[PDB]
Amino acid sequence: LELDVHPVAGRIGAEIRGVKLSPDLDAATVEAIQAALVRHKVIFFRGQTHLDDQSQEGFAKLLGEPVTRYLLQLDANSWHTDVTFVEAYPKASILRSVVAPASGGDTVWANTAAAYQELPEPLRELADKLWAVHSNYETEHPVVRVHPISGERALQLGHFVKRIKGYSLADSQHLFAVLQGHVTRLENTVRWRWEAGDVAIWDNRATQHYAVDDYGTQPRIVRRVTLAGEVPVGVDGQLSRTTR
Amino acid sequence: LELDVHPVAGRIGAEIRGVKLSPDLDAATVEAIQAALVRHKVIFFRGQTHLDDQSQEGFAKLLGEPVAPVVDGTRYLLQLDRANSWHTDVTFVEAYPKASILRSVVAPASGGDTVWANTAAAYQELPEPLRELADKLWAVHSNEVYETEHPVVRVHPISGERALQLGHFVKRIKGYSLADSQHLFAVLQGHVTRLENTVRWRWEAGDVAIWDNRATQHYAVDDYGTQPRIVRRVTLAGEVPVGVDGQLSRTTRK
Amino acid sequence: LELDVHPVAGRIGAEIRGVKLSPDLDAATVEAIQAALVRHKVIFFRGQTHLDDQSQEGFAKLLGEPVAPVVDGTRYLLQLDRANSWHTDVTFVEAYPKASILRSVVAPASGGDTVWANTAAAYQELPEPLRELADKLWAVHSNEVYETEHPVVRVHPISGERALQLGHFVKRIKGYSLADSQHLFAVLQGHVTRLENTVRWRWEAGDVAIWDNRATQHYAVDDYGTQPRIVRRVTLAGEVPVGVDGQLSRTTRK
Amino acid sequence: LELDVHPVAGRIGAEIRGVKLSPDLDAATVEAIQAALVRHKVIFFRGQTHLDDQSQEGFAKLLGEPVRYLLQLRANSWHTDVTFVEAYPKASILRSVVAPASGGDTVWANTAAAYQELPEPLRELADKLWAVHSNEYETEHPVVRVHPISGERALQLGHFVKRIKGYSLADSQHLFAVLQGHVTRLENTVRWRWEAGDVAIWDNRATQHYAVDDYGTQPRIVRRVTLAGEVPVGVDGQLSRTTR
Repeated sequence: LELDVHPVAGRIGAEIRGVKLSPDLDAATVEAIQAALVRHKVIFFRGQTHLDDQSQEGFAKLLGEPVTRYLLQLDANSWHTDVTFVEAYPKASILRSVVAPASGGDTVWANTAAAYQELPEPLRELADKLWAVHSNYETEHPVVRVHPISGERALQLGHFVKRIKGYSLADSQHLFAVLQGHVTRLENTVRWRWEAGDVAIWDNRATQHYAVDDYGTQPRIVRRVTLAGEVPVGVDGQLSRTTR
Repeated sequence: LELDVHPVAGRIGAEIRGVKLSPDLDAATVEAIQAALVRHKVIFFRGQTHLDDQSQEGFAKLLGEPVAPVVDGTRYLLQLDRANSWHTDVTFVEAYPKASILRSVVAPASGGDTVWANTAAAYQELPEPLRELADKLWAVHSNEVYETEHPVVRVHPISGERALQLGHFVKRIKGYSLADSQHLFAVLQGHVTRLENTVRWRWEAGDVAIWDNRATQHYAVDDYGTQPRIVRRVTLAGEVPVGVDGQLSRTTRK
Repeated sequence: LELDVHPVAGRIGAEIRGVKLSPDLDAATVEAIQAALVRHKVIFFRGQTHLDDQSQEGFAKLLGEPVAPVVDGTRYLLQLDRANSWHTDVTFVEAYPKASILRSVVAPASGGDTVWANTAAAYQELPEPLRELADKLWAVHSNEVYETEHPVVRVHPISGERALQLGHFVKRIKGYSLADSQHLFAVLQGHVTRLENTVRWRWEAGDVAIWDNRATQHYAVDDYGTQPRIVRRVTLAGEVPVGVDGQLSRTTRK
Repeated sequence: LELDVHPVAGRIGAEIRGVKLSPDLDAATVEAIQAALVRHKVIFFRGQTHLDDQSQEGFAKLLGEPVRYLLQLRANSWHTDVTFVEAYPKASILRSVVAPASGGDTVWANTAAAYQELPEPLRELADKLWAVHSNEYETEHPVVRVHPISGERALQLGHFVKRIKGYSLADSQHLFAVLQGHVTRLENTVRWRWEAGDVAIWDNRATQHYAVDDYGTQPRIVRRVTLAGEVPVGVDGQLSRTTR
């Protein structure tokens, strides 16, 4: 099954046309959506005007287990992967624009698997050995996660990182600045300008995102379903572990 | 005259609809365009499929004086066929351009974007003591062989808005050690490129952008691989910058 | 009264010879020691082999009011037997110590040094616009619970010299993003620890140092492994810092 | 032969007593001086007031080949000597002729100890880095040199480094900042206060140094002989190479 997929930026993001999202999508459509999500890291559906609160939730249950029963309304300008201070953080979110500012209000995502790939090989080999502590709860995650479906390595960082384990504070900051800098390099990101009825889904195992705060008092209301994720595995097979 | 103007991001960038760019635009149109440009810092016109190389150049001349290997059949049009680094144009010279008019000829199907940053918004958001420090700094800008000394804060000649004048041609902040110069540059430049002070544009063939080089930096995203990307540009001559205390930039080397 | 004073480094530190420290020092001697301390920021007395726990404490009371597990047979003496990180003492509180008197009891045969930095010299060497910025900054100090807000520039209550108040208890500079706070800290702290503003002392048993905590930071070098190192300290109570515009530090969490 | 050696700081520097330096020192004394130099990285001889200019040079020829050879000497910046050339000096012999009454110190850092204290994943990365050194002559040196006598690995950095080969400018700055910051960590250094007639000898393969500029116009006069060094060898046995 080939969806009508239109890549947005060169290294991340794709709009999918010709699909009306709903709890009744057939199994091939869902699988092609999951494939497009792994490949493109964030995917977009425009004009989902029919998709009410109940129908977003039931569509979401097709893609994983949610963490109306699960639909949250949000009425975050710092780069982060979702809830990484816990051990088995979300694998994905499904996010629908309900009220969109006439100007401003964008969201940006970064492709943390492309960020990992572009490091020189000695620097990839360092990153493969690093562990960081993430805090709001404190959890230790490998800096490099091996994705459980695609096997792609991705950098696991963002603003919940409190420090890189086994380094002085100064060295931790330098190493984080280098690796996080590759994440948010413009070439690894896609920025989306929302219209009401847009839906984005991203793979939280291989992205970070950032909500641009440039819209002043213009109202902005989005509704989110989050899907439950797995314990990260590092390159040498070790798993993340909550410590506090 | 009120053009049909649609802001793109909340602090920079606006698309103008209903205007077919050409050498024959009337005075009110040209003046409303010049006003939108100062206000929004970079403006966009889509669907300019009629606008060829001669017509782009003639349109340009309505906005200022084009600056002199050019596209055949023109005197000022440059073709660009990579610049993924934030900068204001040609700031290693003293009176660097005030604007460019850039047309998309061939646009990658994915990738290829250009991002602009509002250096006036970036200056305004600094805490007061930091604005006061920025008001005093001078930097040396270089193409490395030209070196020019500009104030870090330029008072815009039309709007009087103050804007940070930094970007990749900055060689160092005059009067500081190297380490101090890098930290201070990193602070001020980081406000320029903060997402909130930027707009990103995804080009389609026939798009034209015009930006105020006195109050922006830009960056071309190199994420498109071997997909052909071809744009053509006319640059307009600008003035010698004036700093907050009235002093002027000055070239110091060749 | 002129003491036998011998500068150690160009910009900080002096050994004073011909003085046996004790609780019985006359007023002229004590006054000349206090002036030496203000002037040189840390002073050194070697060969104080007669100076035991009680007599260190009695000598200390001639300089100020010691601040309240102490060494047995004393009220205020603290034994240290590691802090290899630049700091001014106890700056997470409001009226932090003005001085410490530190005696070497057991000194490693190799390693074990202490280094002090002159934060008054560090302030004076900054370019004027940067001193003007520092004169306006405030920082939050924390023990990692007490949080206190101090001006970055303290006007010394005896000499009037301005000095940077920073070091490892700084949590952040008030009014700035985190990245900006980091850069600004790094610049100003970097002038503090520039080698030319420091003096390093290699201890022998019976050495005593006294330093002016209002105008220094210090760092104990941890290069001596398991060689025993034992020093004993009396700390003297300080005043509430006053900034350049006369405002006072203030505790904000206790 | 055991010389009378008194270590100065915990991890570098030793004063050697009871030796009058001259061109006539015997083979056992020379060899025990060479061994002390390798072990402690910089060594000091005080009270060498007999030692004039010709005598300094003749003493130096016992340690290696000078590059007729005494230079009279501001360099307040951390560096290893002449690293912009391929076979930079292995050592210098420096005598204080006039010494400021206060100020005028020199500091040395042990780049072998600085390498060893890095966490193992970071040593493994440093083992793979090359840097370009320039007198703006440009030479490419491994960031880690294997010492040709002791086999100790040492960081080869300092102010002559223009960039770390293969990295963007930002990454090069960060990685240099981490590795050079270990070099200049106080624990890895020794600061010497000079008296007229003091002689220092340092192993320029495993140190950097810095002349403190805190003495104003007090006259300071030092005289130096420099000894020829070998082409550096990296951990995988590759040799440095001049490129410009």
